[PDB]
Amino acid sequence: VLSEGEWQLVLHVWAKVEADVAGHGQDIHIRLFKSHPETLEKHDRFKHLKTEAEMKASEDLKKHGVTELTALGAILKKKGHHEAELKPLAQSHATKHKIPIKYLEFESEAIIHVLHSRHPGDFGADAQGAMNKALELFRKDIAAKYKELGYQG
Ligand code: HEM
Ligand SMILES: [Fe+2]
Repeated sequence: VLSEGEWQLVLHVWAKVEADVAGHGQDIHIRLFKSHPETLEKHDRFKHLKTEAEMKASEDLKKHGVTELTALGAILKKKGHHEAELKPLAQSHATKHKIPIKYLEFESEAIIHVLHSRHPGDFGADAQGAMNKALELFRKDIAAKYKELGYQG
């Protein structure tokens, strides 16, 4: 369980994300797609963007990142009481997009790296530790939802 203070650290750096959701989403995908090229294949519809500049210039990829980040933020704000919006997410990612939990750990690494690069003064050790906890709680719970629908994560 996260303590109240850890949820507050998570939501404090999240307010900084919400200052530029589109830019954060672009930077998280570029980082994810550079670190773990297998993960850009899964995003088959962006599979052909070759450079960071092309990635930034994609309004489609830009909107996609805002959609994912908006969904994650709504989850984080529930501070763990998030079953209701995990269910539709798990169903689409399990049965449609086919995303293993290790891809989710890859994306969490990219989130933590982008949040650190962009807001170090608002994202130090206690905060990164609280965000790692939040995202692993998200991974744990959705892994469970995966199983409930069949097919492992
Ligand atoms: C914080 C974790 C994530 C959240 C909250 C997020 C959420 C979303 C949402 C809300 C959508 C739009 C509706 C959908 O089709 O169900 C979406 C689509 C998608 N997501 Fe995720 N996602 C996450 C991580 C990932 C990861 C790790 C991958 C693959 C490495 C991924 C791949 C996809 C793909 C391929 C689609 C469809 C994109 C298309 O429309 O071109 N998702 N995701
Ligand atoms: Fe994505």
